[PDB]
Amino acid sequence: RPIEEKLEVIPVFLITNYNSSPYIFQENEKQVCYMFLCPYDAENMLNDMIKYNGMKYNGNIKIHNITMKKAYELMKEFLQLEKMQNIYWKLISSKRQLQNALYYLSFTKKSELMYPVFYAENLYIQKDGSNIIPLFFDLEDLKEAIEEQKNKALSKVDYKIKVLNMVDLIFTEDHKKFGFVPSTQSVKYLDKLNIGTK
Repeated sequence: RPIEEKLEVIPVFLITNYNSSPYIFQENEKQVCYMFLCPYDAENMLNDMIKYNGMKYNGNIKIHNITMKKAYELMKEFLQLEKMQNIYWKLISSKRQLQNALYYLSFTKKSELMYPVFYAENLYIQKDGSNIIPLFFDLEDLKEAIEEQKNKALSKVDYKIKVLNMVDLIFTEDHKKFGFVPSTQSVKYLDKLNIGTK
């Protein structure tokens, strides 16, 4: 499976009108749209829009879901048209996970903290058909997978939790050894968007 397919299972959230078109904001001096890896960060921005401009936004905004695949196609397609006005698609990591990740970075190592994903040293999962290392967007999902492993271990094992930059993983000379595990909350949230439609 290509990486474009590995990113497909990762939900991304935008705030849109009812036609599902994103709201553009002027970030001196480009046209910027916001894409959230965490749906509650998106809900927060929607809430701020209602709060500070209810006249313009009430009854006219919703959360819309795409995937990291589509999001990658967007960020990438941007750099191209840039050579040959254009919207800058800004990806926003989970606010809560960025905080969680700081713990695992040293003072000067946390400077470049970008798009955190978490993994454990001695933890694996079986993909098709070999075994790979699980890469979690949510720390709490990782810790949950560790406890499942320890509760059934035959030996005492250390699970050194480490943080990686999701971006660097896209371009590894060999990422076949990794599997992405989306935030279980992000995925669960997709049920709300589609169960809460007309």
